[PDB]
Amino acid sequence: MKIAVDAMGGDNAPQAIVEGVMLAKQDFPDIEFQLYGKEAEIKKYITDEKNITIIHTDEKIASDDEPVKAIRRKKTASMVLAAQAVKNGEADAIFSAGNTGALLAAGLFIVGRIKNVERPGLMSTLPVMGEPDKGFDMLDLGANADNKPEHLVQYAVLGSFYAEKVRNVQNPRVGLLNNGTGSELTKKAFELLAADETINFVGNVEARELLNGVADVVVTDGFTGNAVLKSIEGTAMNMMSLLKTAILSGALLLKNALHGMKDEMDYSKHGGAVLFGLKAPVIKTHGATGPDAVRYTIRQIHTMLETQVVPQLVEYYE
Amino acid sequence: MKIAVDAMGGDNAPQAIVEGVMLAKQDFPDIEFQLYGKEAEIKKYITDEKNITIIHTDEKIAEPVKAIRRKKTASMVLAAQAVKNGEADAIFSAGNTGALLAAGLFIVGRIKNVERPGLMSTLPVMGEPDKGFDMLDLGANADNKPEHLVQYAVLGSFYAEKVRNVQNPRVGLLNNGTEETKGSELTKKAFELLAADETINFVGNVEARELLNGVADVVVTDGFTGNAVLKSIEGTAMNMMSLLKTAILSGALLLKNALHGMKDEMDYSKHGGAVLFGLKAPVIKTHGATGPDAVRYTIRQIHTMLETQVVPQLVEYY
Repeated sequence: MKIAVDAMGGDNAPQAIVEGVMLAKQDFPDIEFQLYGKEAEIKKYITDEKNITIIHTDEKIASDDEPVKAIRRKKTASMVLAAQAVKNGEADAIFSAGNTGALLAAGLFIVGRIKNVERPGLMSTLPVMGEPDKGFDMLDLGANADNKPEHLVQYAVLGSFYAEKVRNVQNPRVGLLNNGTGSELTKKAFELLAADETINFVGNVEARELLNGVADVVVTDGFTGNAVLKSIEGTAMNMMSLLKTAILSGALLLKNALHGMKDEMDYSKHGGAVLFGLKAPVIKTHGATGPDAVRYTIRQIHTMLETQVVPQLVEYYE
Repeated sequence: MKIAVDAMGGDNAPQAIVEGVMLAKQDFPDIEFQLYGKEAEIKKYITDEKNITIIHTDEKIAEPVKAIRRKKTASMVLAAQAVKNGEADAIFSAGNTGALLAAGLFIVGRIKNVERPGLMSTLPVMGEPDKGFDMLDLGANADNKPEHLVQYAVLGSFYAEKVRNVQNPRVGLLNNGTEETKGSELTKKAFELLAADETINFVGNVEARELLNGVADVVVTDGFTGNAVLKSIEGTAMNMMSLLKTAILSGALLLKNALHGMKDEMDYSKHGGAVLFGLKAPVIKTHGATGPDAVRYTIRQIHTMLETQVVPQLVEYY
């Protein structure tokens, strides 16, 4: 087991990335990590050198170079090197808390997509209210800005594989995000999904209930998925802000309420966003990650590697 | 000024609808109301008979379009028909959204040269109870063209400027990022069209995470995305509220004040119902769970639309 790590991506990188690896080393004593970045800045945070190699580079993907030209031209950016390592068979998986668009490009043009999957999907395990050991997979969360009916069908297939093999959800319920109990897209996707007996399709799901466990896998196009996810996050943060302001004004019940709301909404506990439908595990850790979300990303990677979920996808399609 | 009222639509109808009209008659003693529905039910809640006509029918809408061209006697259709016939200036209903959408489109009719009417609501801005932002389409349509979003920007600007007194209203395009480039096929072309239109204060791309924070006065989107965004916001807000409600019911006062303040920030029906906008007369959808308050705010909104002549100014424009 070997993981290539973009050490330079993230608001708190390289510190948060390295420290998150330090913690994950304790979870997983035999994983070897390759840390791609400027070694001087990385070394400052290394606490134990075992199963660590540093690959030095002074290049990193900028805020903001355009993603496909940066991937094709900045050949030594830390993220590019990490992805190339995976492509080469030098590593088994890559994660970055860096720019999402760049990682998508690296995923498409360096890691490669599984043949017969035209459009990989950005997928996260999201919150089920009251259920800390449950979640639901939703995709596409933003790999694509346009989708066709056939993409959403393969999202159901991809999402089900992950929910079942990685999260142990047997015969997972697949719902289609729609505008009632739809568009030309969702109309056609519904018909294809209802016709496939190998998918446990549960019909249309409503955005109002997404956080209440209506399906194990929710399928949508990348534009709607992006807008829904960020709508959920923006509303949650705005509700939490209201509490913070009252707290910053008996106060203990209110601090506990805020803490509990943060916990319910803390879905990076389940890992990062999988760029799923690619030839190896590639994860987008959220950009404001500290060490914990890095550590949860590595746990998710460990599970994907140990369950061989990507190689099974490959033999399924390829 | 005559308003046609669907007395039968809504959870709490007709109690809540007539109680709403009773209050509105005190705000506006010279508006005449026609209350469509069965009179034995309607009369029970009349508390002053001045300026109230009842049009009896025992039929009410339980398929939208089919049930509209068929049930010529249903309370909603009669009310919608009356404004068509020129017997009433405006119509509202707390009944089914689809049927009111059908009734608005097919009976009231669209302003000529507006392609698709857009469902529009003034939505919250955090910390600012005298401010809002108009968003459309929130679900009249499940598919849209780039040119429809240009119209939505104009319609929204007229409403924000003439009805809500917002000068030179900022128009934002809901998009998947801030860059011009950046977007689905629909939003790439809409961005270009909106930036060329000299009628509008186009402010560029707005992101869904920040919608509640006053980033624009008018936010423009397709009906599928707008429905998903709106319902995502509501579903998230209600879930946060449930977390507080469970804490309360288990310093308890600081919690119920927090819950109450949260409900107040999200209580956007105080600005009126959802406008079926781009139609030939004011037609508004009052929320299904309405009491007398949201009916009364609906009446105030139509009073303002009529007084400001917003529909006439949109005909002129087109």
